[PDB]
Amino acid sequence: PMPPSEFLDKLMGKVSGYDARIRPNFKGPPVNVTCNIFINSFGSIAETTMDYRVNIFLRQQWNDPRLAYSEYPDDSLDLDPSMLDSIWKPDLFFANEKGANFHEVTTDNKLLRISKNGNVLYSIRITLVLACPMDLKNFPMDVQTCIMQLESYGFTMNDLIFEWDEKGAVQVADGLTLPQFILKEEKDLRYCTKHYNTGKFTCIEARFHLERQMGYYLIQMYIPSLLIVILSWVSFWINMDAAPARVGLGITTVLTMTTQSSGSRASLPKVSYVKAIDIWMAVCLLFVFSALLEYAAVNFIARQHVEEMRKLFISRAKRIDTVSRVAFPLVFLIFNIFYWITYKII
Amino acid sequence: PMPPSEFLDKLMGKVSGYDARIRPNFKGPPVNVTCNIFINSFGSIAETTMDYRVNIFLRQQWNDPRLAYSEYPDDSLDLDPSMLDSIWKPDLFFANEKGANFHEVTTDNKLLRISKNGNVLYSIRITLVLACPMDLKNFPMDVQTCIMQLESYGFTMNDLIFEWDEKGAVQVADGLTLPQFILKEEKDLRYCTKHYNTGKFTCIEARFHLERQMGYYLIQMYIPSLLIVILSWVSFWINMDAAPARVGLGITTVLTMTTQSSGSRASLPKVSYVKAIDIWMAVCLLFVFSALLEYAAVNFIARQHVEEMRKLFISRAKRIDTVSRVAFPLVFLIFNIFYWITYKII
Amino acid sequence: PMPPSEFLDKLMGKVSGYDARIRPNFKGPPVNVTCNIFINSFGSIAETTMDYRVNIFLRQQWNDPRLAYSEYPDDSLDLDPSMLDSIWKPDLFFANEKGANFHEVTTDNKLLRISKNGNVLYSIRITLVLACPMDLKNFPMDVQTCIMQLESYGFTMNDLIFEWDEKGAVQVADGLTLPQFILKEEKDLRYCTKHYNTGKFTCIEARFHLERQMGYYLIQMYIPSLLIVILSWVSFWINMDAAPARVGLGITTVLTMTTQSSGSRASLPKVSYVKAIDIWMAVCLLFVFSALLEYAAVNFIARQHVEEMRKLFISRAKRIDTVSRVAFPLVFLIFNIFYWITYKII
Amino acid sequence: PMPPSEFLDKLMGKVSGYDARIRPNFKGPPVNVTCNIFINSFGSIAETTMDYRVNIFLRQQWNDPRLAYSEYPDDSLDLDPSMLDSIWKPDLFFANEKGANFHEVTTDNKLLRISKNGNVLYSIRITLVLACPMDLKNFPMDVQTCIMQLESYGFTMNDLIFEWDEKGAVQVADGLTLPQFILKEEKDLRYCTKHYNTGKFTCIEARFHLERQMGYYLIQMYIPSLLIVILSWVSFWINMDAAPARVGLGITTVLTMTTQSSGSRASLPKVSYVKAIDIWMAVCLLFVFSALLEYAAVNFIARQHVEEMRKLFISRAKRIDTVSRVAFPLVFLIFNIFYWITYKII
Amino acid sequence: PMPPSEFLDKLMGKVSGYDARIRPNFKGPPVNVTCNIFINSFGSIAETTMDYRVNIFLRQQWNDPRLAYSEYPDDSLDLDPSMLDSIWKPDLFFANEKGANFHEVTTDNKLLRISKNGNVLYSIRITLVLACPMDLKNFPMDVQTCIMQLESYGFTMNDLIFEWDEKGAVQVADGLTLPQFILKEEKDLRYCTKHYNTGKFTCIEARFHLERQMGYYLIQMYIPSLLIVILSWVSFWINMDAAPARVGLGITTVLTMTTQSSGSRASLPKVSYVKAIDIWMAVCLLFVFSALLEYAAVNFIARQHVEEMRKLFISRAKRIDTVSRVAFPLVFLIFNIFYWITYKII
Ligand SMILES: *[C@@H]1O[C@H](CO)[C@@H](O[C@@H]2O[C@H](CO)[C@@H](O[C@@H]3O[C@H](CO)[C@@H](O)[C@H](O)[C@@H]3O)[C@H](O)[C@H]2NC(C)=O)[C@H](O)[C@H]1NC(C)=O
Ligand SMILES: *[C@@H]1O[C@H](CO)[C@@H](O[C@@H]2O[C@H](CO)[C@@H](O[C@@H]3O[C@H](CO)[C@@H](O)[C@H](O)[C@@H]3O)[C@H](O)[C@H]2NC(C)=O)[C@H](O)[C@H]1NC(C)=O
Ligand SMILES: *[C@@H]1O[C@H](CO)[C@@H](O[C@@H]2O[C@H](CO)[C@@H](O[C@@H]3O[C@H](CO)[C@@H](O)[C@H](O)[C@@H]3O)[C@H](O)[C@H]2NC(C)=O)[C@H](O)[C@H]1NC(C)=O
Ligand SMILES: *[C@@H]1O[C@H](CO)[C@@H](O[C@@H]2O[C@H](CO)[C@@H](O[C@@H]3O[C@H](CO)[C@@H](O)[C@H](O)[C@@H]3O)[C@H](O)[C@H]2NC(C)=O)[C@H](O)[C@H]1NC(C)=O
Ligand SMILES: *[C@@H]1O[C@H](CO)[C@@H](O[C@@H]2O[C@H](CO)[C@@H](O[C@@H]3O[C@H](CO)[C@@H](O)[C@H](O)[C@@H]3O)[C@H](O)[C@H]2NC(C)=O)[C@H](O)[C@H]1NC(C)=O
Repeated sequence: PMPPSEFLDKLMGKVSGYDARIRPNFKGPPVNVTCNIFINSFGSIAETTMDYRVNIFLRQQWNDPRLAYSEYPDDSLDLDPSMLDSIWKPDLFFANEKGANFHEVTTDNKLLRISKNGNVLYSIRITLVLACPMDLKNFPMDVQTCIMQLESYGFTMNDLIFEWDEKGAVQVADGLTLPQFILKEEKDLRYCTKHYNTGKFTCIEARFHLERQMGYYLIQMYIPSLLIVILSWVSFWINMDAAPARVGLGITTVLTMTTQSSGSRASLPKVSYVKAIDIWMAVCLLFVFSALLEYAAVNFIARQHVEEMRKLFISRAKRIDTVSRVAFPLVFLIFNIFYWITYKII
Repeated sequence: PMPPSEFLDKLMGKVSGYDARIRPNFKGPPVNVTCNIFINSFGSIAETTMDYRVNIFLRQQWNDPRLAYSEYPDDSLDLDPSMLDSIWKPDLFFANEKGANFHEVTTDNKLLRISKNGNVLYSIRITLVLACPMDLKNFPMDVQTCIMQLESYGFTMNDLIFEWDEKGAVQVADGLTLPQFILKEEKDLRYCTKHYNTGKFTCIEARFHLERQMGYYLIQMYIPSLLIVILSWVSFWINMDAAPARVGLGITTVLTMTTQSSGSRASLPKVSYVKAIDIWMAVCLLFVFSALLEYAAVNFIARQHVEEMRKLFISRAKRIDTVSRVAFPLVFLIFNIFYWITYKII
Repeated sequence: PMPPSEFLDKLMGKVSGYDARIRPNFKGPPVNVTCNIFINSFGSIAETTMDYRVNIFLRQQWNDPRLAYSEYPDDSLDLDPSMLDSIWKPDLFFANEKGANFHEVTTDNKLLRISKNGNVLYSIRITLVLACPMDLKNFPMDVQTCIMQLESYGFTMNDLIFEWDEKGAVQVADGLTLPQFILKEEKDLRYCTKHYNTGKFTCIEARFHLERQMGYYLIQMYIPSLLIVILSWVSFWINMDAAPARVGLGITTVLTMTTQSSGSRASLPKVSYVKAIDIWMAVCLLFVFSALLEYAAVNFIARQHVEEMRKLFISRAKRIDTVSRVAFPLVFLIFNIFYWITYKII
Repeated sequence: PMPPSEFLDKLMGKVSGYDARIRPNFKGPPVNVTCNIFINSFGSIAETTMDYRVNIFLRQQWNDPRLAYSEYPDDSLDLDPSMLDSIWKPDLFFANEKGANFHEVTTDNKLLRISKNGNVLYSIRITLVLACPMDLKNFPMDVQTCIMQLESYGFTMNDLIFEWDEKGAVQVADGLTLPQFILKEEKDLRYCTKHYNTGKFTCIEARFHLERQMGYYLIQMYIPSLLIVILSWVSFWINMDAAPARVGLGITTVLTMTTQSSGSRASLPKVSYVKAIDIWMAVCLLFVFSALLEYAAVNFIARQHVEEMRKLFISRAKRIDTVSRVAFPLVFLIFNIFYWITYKII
Repeated sequence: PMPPSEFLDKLMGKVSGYDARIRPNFKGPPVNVTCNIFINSFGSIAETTMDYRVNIFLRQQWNDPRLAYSEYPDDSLDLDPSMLDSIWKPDLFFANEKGANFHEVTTDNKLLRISKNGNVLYSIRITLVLACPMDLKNFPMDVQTCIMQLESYGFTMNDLIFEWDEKGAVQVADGLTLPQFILKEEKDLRYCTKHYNTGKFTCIEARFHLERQMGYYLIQMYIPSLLIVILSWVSFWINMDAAPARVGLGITTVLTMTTQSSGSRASLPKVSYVKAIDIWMAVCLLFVFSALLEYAAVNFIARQHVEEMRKLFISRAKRIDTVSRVAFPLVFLIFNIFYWITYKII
């Protein structure tokens, strides 16, 4: 018989009247495109720009009655992408592209196959840099929902309807891990149908839930801030009433708590609200600032001067150095109970 | 009847004499293009480069009498962007482009429709990186007006006239938020008509007012600078006349006020003038520098030595340590009144 | 006779029926493409992005019976890449591209030659930025296996089969060195055959083992952390019972151990687990934190006060200053034995 | 009559013999192209790369006798840039391009008009990243002359001659300001005619003088270096002969003078010579290093020990503490006179 | 006579049989291409990536007997680059491209001219980012030889032979200076002929010797490290036996020697070996670490306690403070002799 590209040239080129500019089912029902993606790569989830780079295989399936061949014996006629500008294709785009490209190495990475009843599979490889707003109210313990939405640009709802398929509409690669987050297996598949003054346009989207990994900030942020709070508690044991060394232990633990507070937001967006790492690095700034403020209470009370009055202010200098020695591991530990149970209920 | 692209091929291609190089209403009135944009994304407003990245849907509407079909029954003939190089289009550009691109993922993201009387809607998706000059005289409390202006390049005022439409000429996406600024709902829509030695060229523009979010600099810049000013006031309570510890408390609070002053302009343009964060981080540098300068007044007066003269310089060492203990929370708090009321009237 | 391009124009163009869209051995056995690469450049192995940039010469060899010329006297007809869009080529791609490009300087850097029996060599120059997951559990002493895999996109296993050849399927350039790693000469050449809902697709890959160079982190990370642990041991010799100087030697060696701990992960991914440089910079943080905690045991015991009791607490102040003077070079050196022998067995 | 593009198609296309490959005035005088630019944007003047990004409207005017229409009634036939590859255009380039691009948003931003005698105006919008060598001998007080030069590539002096016009050959936009520099209104317009082994080629250029804004480095560099020099002068008033506090005031003001010296060249090229900020941050490093060296003269002389000899070394400890208290605001202020008057004569 | 492009159209297009796919001197001697470059710009020599960006005019000269016109009166027929895809051109590439581009501003920056005997000059402007391995064993005093090599891709030695010409095969622009290096005038011009399993391919290259400028690291690295070594020598004059101030002068000069050591490799590749700035910043780390280790010898010997024994340990506390006061400017200055004479012989 005929070779299939030449068999398909008479199905398209100038003898069958196939016009690649005019959609199937024209002057009738709209085209029902059913979509599913395959995430090869995921990640580089920046928060300064609030975006993430995904790498998908975008599969699209629609029906074209004009491509319904009826006397070739096989079931799937493929097509190399040189003659892929000769069929109708849906004008899908992404509402939050922020730059995206195809992949054109050794061949344009595209796929086409045409079934006997005109079912057209069409798979392209796309790298997207998708925008998602970061809600950083509880910053190391937040579940980010970053989405991607697939709209139509030139055709309204009575021309082209996007759907997800029901056979697992978002697949994910086999060992797809992330350095900072983990990807949850529940992916919401819902509609996002838009409206403009141009009209209404179809839209489908897929939410991706991105639970963080708390195990990094529990090494850089929370534990070296925990040691400086213990370091200020050395000053209650130093020289048993007062010293010039307790000043320098009260100065320095405020410095590398302030510098570490400024280093807790080194590569973050400049959000207006106050977040979970901002109410840990500022309350523990208060425990190391009150330790030198504790010494200013000792060095002013104990340096005051009958024969009875000598032992009355040193006894007010030991009680301030044996209550504050135990009350600071009481106020700090009850904050430690209040901080993490609040961010487990949330 | 005819399919619409084939119906439009005889309206354009070589049988109707439609030349895509020659504007409508030729040798007559100029073409009245009416424009409106739709901001999908906004932000990444850098100040080192003084620019911002917007993502718009640029809609244009003009009238073409040559496209006035009169016997097709519908009201809107669309066109896929393959045959969009076959009509006349206005040569709109942006006077402050600084790099811009189209969006060509899965289809060139363009729109066309032609009404019965020749009204042509034309919508393209553009990512712009628009230049705006930053007036940073009062830096965390400024209202930036960053603009975008839409000129004509090859055609003068007697050939092509840009207008905004009256039905909401700048729309904004639904939940369009910003990390650092907030976008005000009042957008000025005015003319910017240019003049060269080539002639005069039409221009329309849209001002965008960008009020900041003070809630970030009120966490990193103003509060850790507030604590160091309190930290120098510890030195008035330390050892009740003088100490070697009051030197190290007078040295160190100048260091991490100077280092924090140099860190208050880490990612800013190198402007010549003096700004609001520069008159807070330098006046509070003076409160922590005068505290060690207060100790140089104590340690020189009190270390001077009849039997009357012993109690005359210690009484000049307590008065300097009980006036300065209260006058510094008087001079600093009256600066705190003077600083923020000045930047609320402005 | 004929010039070879004109001799090949009648072998391809419209007189021989050679269709560049239809694979050889059609309706028969699949095409057996045999591949081998030549690594010109290698490196820029980033860990923030977890990728690496390679520069290869991708050679492909398949058989085309339609190109079997039989009366030209030579053995290898080449072809400049202008008429290289006129033959069939396999649609090889890389499953972890993350951006890649050709090289088109002074000529498209491509090669073609056609043997007498239709054997087609095809060599192109590609720059790849290949993704590989970093397993950083033992960070300066890990052997990274970063791969690259060569799939087919549009053709299944019954259409196109990739193979490596047996004559050294991965060559490497002559003096190809790396700044941070070294490349091992054993390269695994195995199959990675994929499966989708589209079907199954061929895949071959090549593992690259990248042993690090420990000699850099043995200069910046481990030795300046070794000196601060020695620096805290000065405090056992300072003023022979206690001093205000031993406080400042116990404060400061915790600071530049904490700051150096935060600088041990300056340009690394934010992984959740705990790595080899994280259990060196935190255990040696404990040796410099226990030195000031040793002084808090001295300054509280020795400052307590019959005539017998005066020499009983100073003898408990020398024993704590002659056991701890030797036990800390015992506990630290047995950790030094335990740390490096663990990472030589692994 | 005829529409003008169709009137110009018979002036160019295959009936008039107009060849777009062969210059006007051929086998005669060379083509006299007269140029003028319009700077829309200017800036991002980096010094690490030693370049600057300009955005110009490059206007070119030459004479083509083959385009001299003689029976159309108007005076200026324009042309949309689709048929702009059909006329002769000069092969102007920039000798210091370092990357440059056109602007192709919504239309290729080009202009053409043809007068009745064949005068051809041609305006394109270009973004350039032009290289200029930075002479940083006196770094905050230098006048940089960064140039741009417009050569011919394929045609020698007997084929194509570039000129500036006399009606303001370099215009500048209306409110074109800069963050770091200011642009002087005097722009030199001179020749730069090149010579190779290929021959000699025409060249015109325009110098741009870029005076800096001293008001930034007078806030970050010179004033916080001025305060540390005052901070070392506290040590002459501290404890009136000697102290352990004067050591820590002599140590620390060398540290944050050295760290501030290393931060005075954070984002600069690594030039070999010594610049104006390098002889301020090193001489003021000597005033804070001699202050601790002053204490080493006090603490060695005054700690030496008949009944006459007790008051003879303390009188050599007050004279060294009342000469050096006044001589350092004498040597530093005469350096302050010598530093700025030297950089006002230059 | 004929216009030259039309005179050259009959020399190339379909009447002379000139095939642009088939090299000159076919079935005979190979094509002898003679090359020479002209370096316009040079620099941005990064060491993290180990590459450098050059901007060349690549001239190529070969002989084509098919272009030997014999009845046109002139000597050099040029050609605008529109019809430059119509001649044979050599497939030169660079073996270490790492990304490169042409320059296509206002015209494709290309040149062609054809002499009467068929000599073809061909000059293109290229920006290269060429890879070179950095040998940083003696880092501020090394002579880097960074190369560039010009290979053939599709043609072997019996088809196409590259040569340098003898009339100055590498020219350099007039005032081509560098910020960090200087370019030596001796440039080696030698062969680099490659061999693969494809065959052997021609190659020519040009070594560029890049001597550094020592005058930058002699300001940031060596002199502020020289002052800290002098700063530790203050401690021998402080309080004449021992002090708590000599501890803080022995602590701090180890800190900002360690921090300055970590800042001596801020923007360098992470090489395994030990370099010249690594044996200066570590030996001078030993002079400031032995100064506090000198105090631990004083404070333990001098604090030991008959009537004879009182003056026997203070005399062992002055001898350790008058030998070490002079021996450290003896051991450091003999290292200063040993360090720089070693790196002048090399
Ligand atoms: C593409 O998908 C759309 C929506 O899934 C399909 O439209 C639906 O088509 C059915 C079949 O005719 C319609 O059912 C009809 O409903 C009318 C009452 O409205 C009833 O009188 C008829 O007997 C029949 O049951 C259905 O209303 C319609 N829905 C919408 C929202 O338009 C469309 O047919 C699909 N196209 C193709 C080619 O499969
Ligand atoms: C495009 O917009 C321009 C400006 O909006 C329109 O130009 C205006 O056209 C009107 C209609 O002819 C002109 O009014 C006339 O004014 C003259 C006096 O100048 C009067 O004698 C006539 O009876 C008539 O009322 C108006 O002057 C003119 N304005 C300008 C600035 O040119 C133009 O018509 C629009 N084009 C289309 C196709 O709608
Ligand atoms: C491309 O490579 C594939 C796999 O290497 C080749 O397929 C193999 O072809 C041989 C030759 O016919 C097959 O052997 C046959 O096996 C059947 C039993 O299945 C036996 O009855 C026959 O007598 C014969 O020995 C072999 O099964 C087949 N293997 C597979 C997996 O398909 C193919 O021939 C190669 N194509 C070319 C053009 O070289
Ligand atoms: C393009 O510009 C060049 C230079 O501005 C023009 O060349 C100049 O043309 C004039 C007019 O013929 C020449 O003057 C002649 O000088 C000779 C002596 O050399 C004298 O005998 C004649 O009577 C006449 O005055 C002039 O020398 C020549 N200059 C150069 C450097 O070539 C050229 O004409 C311009 N082309 C056009 C089309 O305007
Ligand atoms: C391109 O350059 C190559 C090498 O420079 C030229 O090849 C050389 O051509 C000469 C001229 O025929 C050869 O000399 C001959 O040597 C044989 C012995 O081998 C001798 O019997 C002859 O009498 C004659 O002297 C020379 O061997 C040959 N060298 C190589 C390496 O092939 C070639 O001719 C040049 N092509 C053109 C068009 O100039």
